[PDB]
Amino acid sequence: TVTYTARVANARFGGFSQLLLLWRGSIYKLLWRELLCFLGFYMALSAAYRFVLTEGQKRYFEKLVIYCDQYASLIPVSFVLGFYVTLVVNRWWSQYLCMPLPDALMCVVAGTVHGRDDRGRLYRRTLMRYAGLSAVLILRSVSTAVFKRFPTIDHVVEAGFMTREERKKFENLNSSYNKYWVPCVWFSNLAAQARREGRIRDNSALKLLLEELNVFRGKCGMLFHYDWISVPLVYTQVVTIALYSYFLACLIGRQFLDPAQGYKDHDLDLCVPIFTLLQFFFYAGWLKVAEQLINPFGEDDDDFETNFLIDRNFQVSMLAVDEMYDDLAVLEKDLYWDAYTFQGSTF
Amino acid sequence: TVTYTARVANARFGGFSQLLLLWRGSIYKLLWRELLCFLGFYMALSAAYRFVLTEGQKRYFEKLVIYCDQYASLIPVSFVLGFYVTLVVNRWWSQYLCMPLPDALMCVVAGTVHGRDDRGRLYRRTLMRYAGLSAVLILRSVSTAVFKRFPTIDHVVEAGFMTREERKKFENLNSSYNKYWVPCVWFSNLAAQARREGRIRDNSALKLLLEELNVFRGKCGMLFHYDWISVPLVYTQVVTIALYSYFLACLIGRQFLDPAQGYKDHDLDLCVPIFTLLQFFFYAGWLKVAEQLINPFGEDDDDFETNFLIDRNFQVSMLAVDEMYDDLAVLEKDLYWDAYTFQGSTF
Amino acid sequence: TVTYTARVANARFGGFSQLLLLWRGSIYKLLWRELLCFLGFYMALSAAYRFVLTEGQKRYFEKLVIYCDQYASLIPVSFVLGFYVTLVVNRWWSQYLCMPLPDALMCVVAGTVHGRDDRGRLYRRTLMRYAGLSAVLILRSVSTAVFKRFPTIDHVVEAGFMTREERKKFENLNSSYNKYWVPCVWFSNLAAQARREGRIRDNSALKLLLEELNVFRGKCGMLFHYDWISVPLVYTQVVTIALYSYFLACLIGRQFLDPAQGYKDHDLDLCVPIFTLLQFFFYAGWLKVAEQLINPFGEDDDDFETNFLIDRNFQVSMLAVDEMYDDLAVLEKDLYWDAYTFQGSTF
Amino acid sequence: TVTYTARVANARFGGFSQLLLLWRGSIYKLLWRELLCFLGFYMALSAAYRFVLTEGQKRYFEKLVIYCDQYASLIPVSFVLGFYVTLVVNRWWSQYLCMPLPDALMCVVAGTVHGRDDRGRLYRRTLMRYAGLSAVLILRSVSTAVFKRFPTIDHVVEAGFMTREERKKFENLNSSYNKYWVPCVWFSNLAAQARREGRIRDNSALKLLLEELNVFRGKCGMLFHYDWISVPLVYTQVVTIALYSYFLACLIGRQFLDPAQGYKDHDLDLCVPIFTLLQFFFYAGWLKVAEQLINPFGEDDDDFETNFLIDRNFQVSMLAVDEMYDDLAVLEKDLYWDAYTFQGSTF
Amino acid sequence: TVTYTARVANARFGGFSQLLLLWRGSIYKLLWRELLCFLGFYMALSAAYRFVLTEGQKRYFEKLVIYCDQYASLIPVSFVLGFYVTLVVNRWWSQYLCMPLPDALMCVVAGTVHGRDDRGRLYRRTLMRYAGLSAVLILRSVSTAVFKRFPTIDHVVEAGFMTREERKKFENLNSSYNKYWVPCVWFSNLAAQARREGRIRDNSALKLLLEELNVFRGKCGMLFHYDWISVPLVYTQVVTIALYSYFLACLIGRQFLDPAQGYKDHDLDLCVPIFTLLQFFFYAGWLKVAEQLINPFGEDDDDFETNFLIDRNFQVSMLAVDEMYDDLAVLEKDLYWDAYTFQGSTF
Ligand SMILES: [Ca+2]
Ligand SMILES: [Ca+2]
Ligand SMILES: [Ca+2]
Ligand SMILES: [Ca+2]
Ligand SMILES: [Ca+2]
Repeated sequence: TVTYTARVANARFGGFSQLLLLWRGSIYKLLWRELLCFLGFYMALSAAYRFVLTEGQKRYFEKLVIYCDQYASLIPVSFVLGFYVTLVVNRWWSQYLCMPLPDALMCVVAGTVHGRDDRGRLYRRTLMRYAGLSAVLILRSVSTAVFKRFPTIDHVVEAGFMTREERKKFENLNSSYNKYWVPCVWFSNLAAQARREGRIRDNSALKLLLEELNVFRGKCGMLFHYDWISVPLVYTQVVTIALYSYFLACLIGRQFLDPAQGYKDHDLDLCVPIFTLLQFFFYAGWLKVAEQLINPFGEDDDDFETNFLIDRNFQVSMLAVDEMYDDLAVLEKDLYWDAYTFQGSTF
Repeated sequence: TVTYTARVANARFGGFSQLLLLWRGSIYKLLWRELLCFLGFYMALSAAYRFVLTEGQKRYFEKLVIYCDQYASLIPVSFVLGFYVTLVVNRWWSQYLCMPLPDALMCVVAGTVHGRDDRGRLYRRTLMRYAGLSAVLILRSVSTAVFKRFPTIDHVVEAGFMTREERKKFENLNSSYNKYWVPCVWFSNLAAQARREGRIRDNSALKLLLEELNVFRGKCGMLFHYDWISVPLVYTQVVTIALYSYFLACLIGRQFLDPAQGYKDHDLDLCVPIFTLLQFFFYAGWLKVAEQLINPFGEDDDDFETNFLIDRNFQVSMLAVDEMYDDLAVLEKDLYWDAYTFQGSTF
Repeated sequence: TVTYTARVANARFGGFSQLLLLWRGSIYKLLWRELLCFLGFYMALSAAYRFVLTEGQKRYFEKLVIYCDQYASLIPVSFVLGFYVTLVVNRWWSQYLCMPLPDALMCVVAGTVHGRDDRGRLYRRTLMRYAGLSAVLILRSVSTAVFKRFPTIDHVVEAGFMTREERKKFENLNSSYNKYWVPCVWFSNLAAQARREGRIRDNSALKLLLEELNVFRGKCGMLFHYDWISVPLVYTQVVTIALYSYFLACLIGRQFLDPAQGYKDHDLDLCVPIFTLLQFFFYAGWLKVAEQLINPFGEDDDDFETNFLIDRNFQVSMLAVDEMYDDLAVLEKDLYWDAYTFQGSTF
Repeated sequence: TVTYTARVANARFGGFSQLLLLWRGSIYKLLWRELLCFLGFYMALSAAYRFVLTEGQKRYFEKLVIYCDQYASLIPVSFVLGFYVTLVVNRWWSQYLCMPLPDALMCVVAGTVHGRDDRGRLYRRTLMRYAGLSAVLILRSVSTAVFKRFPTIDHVVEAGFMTREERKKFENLNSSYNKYWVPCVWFSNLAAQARREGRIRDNSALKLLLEELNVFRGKCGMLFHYDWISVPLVYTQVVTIALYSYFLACLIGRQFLDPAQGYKDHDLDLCVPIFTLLQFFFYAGWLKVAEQLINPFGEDDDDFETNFLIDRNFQVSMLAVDEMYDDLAVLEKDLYWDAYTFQGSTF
Repeated sequence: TVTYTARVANARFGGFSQLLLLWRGSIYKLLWRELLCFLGFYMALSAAYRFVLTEGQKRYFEKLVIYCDQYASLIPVSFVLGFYVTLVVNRWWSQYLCMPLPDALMCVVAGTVHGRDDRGRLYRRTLMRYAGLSAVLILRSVSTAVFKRFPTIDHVVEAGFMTREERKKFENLNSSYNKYWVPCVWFSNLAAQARREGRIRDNSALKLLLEELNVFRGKCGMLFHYDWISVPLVYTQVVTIALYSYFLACLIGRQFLDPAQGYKDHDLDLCVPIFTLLQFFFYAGWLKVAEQLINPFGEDDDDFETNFLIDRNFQVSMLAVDEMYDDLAVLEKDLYWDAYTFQGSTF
């Protein structure tokens, strides 16, 4: 994730110009290889046309260039690319909203799971750790960065997310399917045990805990669903072929022809297809942004900071339910007890 | 479902190029017959024009080719196809989200339906099986793959989803309408019996069970609604006719005319309508993706793995509420009891 | 509603071709009169131009035809029609989702309203009948088919949805506004009476009943709101005028001119405006689909089966809360008590 | 609001033609002045060109007309207008859904706030009146029609929505911000008093009342938010300037030039720019529909019937919670106690 | 925020014309510098072409102008800008809906946290202040205006949102991540203390408080998420480059060429590219509106009134839960105890 929200807080004269000088998370970083390859093939064709081909071969090549320039428009590149990129961007923001956060659960656990003794601390810390462990299991399932951090369950145990007893129980469970849900069932069992023990003082508090756990588990499941149900491979194939075929057609049809031949709209030889290069930049860049966003759990610059989120979620959850439990400042009268650096349209 | 999420985790130089070599779930698999038929009709017309027709018939055919090339644009193929495909894709993802999953219910049942004895196991297993049975009944109603797996209720009974006593009760119910809802009413009755028996310890836990059951039943009902209320047949007819009429017009108007006649934009005979074939590829491919996605419960490669989901849901539900009930590891102090391989914009 | 979900489960070679032979719910059924009228006016103009007008009148008519062909593009038909049809289709699916279904309520009532005696049966049947009666009142308010079935409240009483005592109470209520909500208030009162009587065993069950009743009543209200707040009449007028004006312009500008006059793009007289007819087919068909979908509660083929839904909802509700109450098969150990015909991306 | 849902229930031969004869809520009513002004300026320019200007001034004017006709396309009128109108229409339907309705609250109050005595009637009537008063305060804040009906709080007191004691409390509250929320806080306090008094029999019923009150208050707040956060003024300015500049360009570039000069596409003088007038009709009409819908709380024909809704909501709420409380017909066996004028795809 | 809802309540003859005279929140204010710079570069190029370049250099410049005019269309400016602006506007309204409001919480607190004594006042005021403090912490994290108002936590303490004891607890918490959530955990702890003390009278009221707190905290978290996950920098770079490259191309290709050279569509020298300036106005204005809306928490005229909202929320919350607690007017019979200045389609 490359944040630039601060840089664009106010609409200024050089508003988006200053963002063109960024390299991390940039279009240039994602596209310089493809742009160089396109320019290389174009210059190879241009050198062949200018120096290698005979006069008759040049006339045939010019006829082919005009044909491919005219009929390259029949490729619905804008049509297919717009649809695909809209679908990918919607999925991208939806997938970010699907990452499970323990904030709701840590508020509820701090409010509902009671006891200053070691057992109360154990209950609160274990509930938040089960939530974190479910998040880690699904994230290492769906995120290449989290997988590289946790390539085995041994790594997850060594990171403190899973104990060795919990590891024995987890691997002893006979299932061929993804086990990210297992800590959520542990959470439900532990919440029921805590309520039966009296650590949870009422049935409504237990109901709230289970509702927030189900929201968290739904988010983990939704991450699994987005990972499994890819954007239909046929859409990806079609848009990739559309871009490739259109730009091979442009490699042919955007060549500068000899202005001595008096071909219409062919009288200025600039030797470098500046607009064709800009059109490639924009269209191939759009597809590269979809390429980068299609799996936002990879290791691209604008991919989600999944490992940062794991560390932040674990630290904040443990702070919220252990350090901060029943740790209020004494109720003190505020500044305005005895009270800087629009009403409506029809009034 | 053909997953390729891993292959596109990072935006790489050969980003989407390597996905063009896939055959399962590909555009080539869905479109090679239609592409061959279009090319066959085009080559039949081309052979007739080149070898069969007389000179006067050739001049008339060339006038007709230019007319059909000019006025084939009056068919709003892009207009109708874009609308249709957007509607189908929205319905497709909505329909995937509508498939009932027992994860919420199995978390709640593991947390709320109590007893290590045989009767507690029976209650939890039976509640999850009623949920699974409702899912199976609606899925065999809406999915051709699940129907082929369960062509009779006898098959469902033999698969263990329905008992023989439950089969007698189910067929003895006098209703001409789809009975997928019957196990949900069984679930409500059984949850009430469990609460009255004391297996469910509080009224709030029963309320949570009934709320999650209603979410599950709503998902089953929504699957029935999507199966019943098709994309309006008039849209499907209109887009099919648009594609067919446009490409028959192109079969006429994209023919290569004799360059000796000096027709404008007709001076290069390539004998194979490469761009017209690419345009057919993209437009007919878009319609074929809508064709494949319009009923995502068929047996296409990118159709949902409904039978896999049935097996996974049943196995995971039975694991969650029977093997995993009250089966926590002893509460153990974690690694950070005494504590790898952004703050904001305005700071 | 014309369902064809089964016919398109798999993407086949003749995928959407076989749906072009359907007549019920077809574009041909909605559009053959308009297509015939357009063709009749076109042939009247063509016959006048070919046989009636003098040479000077023919030259003036040809100038007018070229003018109207050129400047008919200034009508934003695609612009206005796309916006309108998207709005109508969104409203159409939203309106289908707004039809009240008693499935949630019948699950809750079967789970919560207790007693095998006649009084328990009366309570459950009466609650589901109040829900059904609210649905019938709003549906006869908004649906022409349901109104034809229930043109008076006498018809509703004779159908068993309302008793005669309830009819006296209903007509004795002094209100000039639609009374579809009245049975929902009866439902709330009856649920409170049932809870006070002990038929509902707990306050949380009563709360769940009232929440599901409010969901049902919200759906009835939303149906009233969609019926009242039409698609803005100005949009309907604008799109109707756009289609009509554009196709009158085409009636003028698509005429085949005498090829002897050597007008550019006028040298092939086909005597039948095949593409213009296809363009009319697609554009007028799009507007006709919006026409049919704009009120999905009429008697069009693809309009909702409101009377079928009323009968199904009543029968299934009465089955669920009367026949099926506390009527479980004895808890029996399933087949897998002692256990046919993907893990993640990063693994 | 101009309802025409009934007129379009069935897709008929003269489907949308009969709606073109409506004047109330019509495009003609909103656009006849602008259309007359555009036609007046066009005819002034036409008369100047035909009668006033000299030959050289005519040649210069013809060059300018051709220039402005060619380059008027550079104005993205379709681009900006489509975006703006989609945003306005989405906000319009969202704003209609945001109008608070007391139906949920009146169902809950009839079910939960008990007592046939005068005090129970007072509690139910006062709770529904607080809801109605919050609706009236925000509506007179946001709606010009409701403001004209209630230009002072004295008017609201005289209408029975606020008592004089409540008026003293309301004006004695020291706040510079909109006080529409005040009756909602009164509602919360009164609901707590009713529960403490035993009129509300359980804590879950009080929780349901407060949840429905918060839904109602959220709707009032959302109306305030939509009134405050206008569609960004820069969008409105940009689209207004786009329409105005484009049609001034058309006032220049759509002039009929002397056909004797042999200008291409200028050989038929119709003296009335029929298509240009139709294009103005459609584009300016689209902007006028956005103009009318942008504040749907004004006094346009298709603006919401806010005063009708206030009267209906008050009357129906008072009927529901006072006349209809505990006023059921005796539980009577229905017609089908001893039982007119699709199963699935894969079956 | 520049509200103009009142000015457009009714669709009037001069409907949007009168909004073109506004300067605050206007397109002119955001765009006059860019428009002046574009016009300056254009006039520099025009002066060079008219006075400086030789005849041969003029002929080459004219060839380049025609080339750049023809092929500037290959830049998908409309394509990329439409996508970007739609994404930004959706995020903009979503971000406005994500600003936490204490209205739900103040209704619940006034209804549920009891006691007229000093301790009850302290509990209610402290709960609302914790909510306000969470809002302030996240807003100074995400909003430049709120940061300028609260550049240190010392400023927040001096404003009365945080006490000094709470400041000691807040800074003593060991966390490297944003601490906006801390007051929400304080809220959960304080609500639990209030329920345990008997100030909250029932467990369902505590559950409602925690649910509304979690809604509030979710809104604060969502503000953090929108601030962190910017619109992908690659989209911003691509659209900025598209606008810049297209308008540099227009700086070249929109130059008025010497009409003596008889270049087609170059025969009228207006010396000022009025349409090109209008096209720049619209396209650059669209991008400037996205620039202004992309971070709606800056100090632009149409940016959200975050400091006004902070002051309003604090004042209204303190009014609602302190002044207005248990402060009803005596239950009085309303005006219509003994009862001005549509039924349905199918009736
Ligand atoms: Ca990625
Ligand atoms: Ca399929
Ligand atoms: Ca209809
Ligand atoms: Ca209005
Ligand atoms: Ca800003």
